[PDB]
Amino acid sequence: MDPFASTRTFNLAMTDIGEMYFMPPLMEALAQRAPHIQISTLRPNAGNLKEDMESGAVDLALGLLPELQTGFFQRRLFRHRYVCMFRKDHPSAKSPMSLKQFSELEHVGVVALNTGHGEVDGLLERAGIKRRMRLVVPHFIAIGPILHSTDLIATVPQRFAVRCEVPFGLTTSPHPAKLPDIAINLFWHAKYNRDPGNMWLRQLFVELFSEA
Amino acid sequence: MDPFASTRTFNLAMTDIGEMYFMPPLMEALAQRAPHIQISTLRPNAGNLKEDMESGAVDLALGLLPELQTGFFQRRLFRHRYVCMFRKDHPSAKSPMSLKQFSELEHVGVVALNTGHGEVDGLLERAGIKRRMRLVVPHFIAIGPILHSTDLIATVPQRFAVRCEVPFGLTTSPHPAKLPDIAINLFWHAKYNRDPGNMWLRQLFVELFSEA
Repeated sequence: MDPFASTRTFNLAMTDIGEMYFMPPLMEALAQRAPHIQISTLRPNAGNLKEDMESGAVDLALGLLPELQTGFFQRRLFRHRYVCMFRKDHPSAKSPMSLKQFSELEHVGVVALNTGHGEVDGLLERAGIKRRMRLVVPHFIAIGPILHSTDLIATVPQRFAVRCEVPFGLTTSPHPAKLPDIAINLFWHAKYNRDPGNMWLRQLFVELFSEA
Repeated sequence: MDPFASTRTFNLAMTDIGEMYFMPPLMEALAQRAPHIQISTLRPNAGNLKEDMESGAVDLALGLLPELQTGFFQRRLFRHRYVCMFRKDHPSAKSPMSLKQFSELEHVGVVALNTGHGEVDGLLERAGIKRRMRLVVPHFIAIGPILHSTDLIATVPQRFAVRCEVPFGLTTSPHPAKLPDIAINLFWHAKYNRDPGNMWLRQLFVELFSEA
């Protein structure tokens, strides 16, 4: 039972935000504790996630994922809030940003289609908040770069924000609208509940990322 | 149109790499030249781009895009060389990297399905090059943060690399294997060659982005 030995390949399912948050420190720990195992990832959208996890082709899934209900074990890692993001020298955006200012400024939206993060557009729209979306993008990769050279502002998850704040010189403010908490859970299928390798790996996840 | 007064939505097609490189400077320009139009973007490997572009649902596409052939126009904007990338304080990694060292080190791979960045997997593999892949990922979002935290190296488009260097503490090296250059093209359908709106934006792409 000494990890350094293993030469296994784990398949991990996560969103783009996930990958960017989870992966850098997972790779650190793997380098000193199990430097011979191989990780590959993939978007939950891409497949029958359910079917893939059942037939063992996907060892673990990170994220929000409501569909994963019966036959899946679940473990809570952290809750995070939607947060308002803009560059650090933004000439007008205040912290805490007010609900009025949040209407007047120009935004970049992220569609985040079929994720938890796509709830956002609709909840705002329904609170009566029409944002001037000068830019709409399908995913998050660009927000750092865009916000950095522009006066736009984005609605973003707090753990994404904290990744982007030093690299791109941005700041955060609590979100002036009422948005739900997004809860990042870890999922495995019942069959791999007592698989030594699986347990080990998820134990690692909970150690690095569990806020308890 | 009156670019300033215009109110039009442009639908644009690009890879996550494209978004990252094109979007910031583009927004910075629309701010001054056309502050009331809305850009929306999407990926090429979704919907039916050929049919959508012909339809009018998609106004322009950027990237390699071989399938777009008749009825579609193009214009080369630039060719980027692939390059080698790793964190500034890396122990082994040296610039210029030896082909031998490139194999001794561990990599993170981007699969990047149906982009010109898919040929890499095989190009290198068919050139008789073996590389130890500790991590494999569907796209680029996490590439910068991963290299920052670890000792992995990556095979990446030079332009991605310059956008990454300073935020994530990274340096590059001419790639020590024979890889080709990769052409990024501005595309559009024949129905919209003479469209005043489409023309104007295309011309703005040519202005901001063309190596010539």
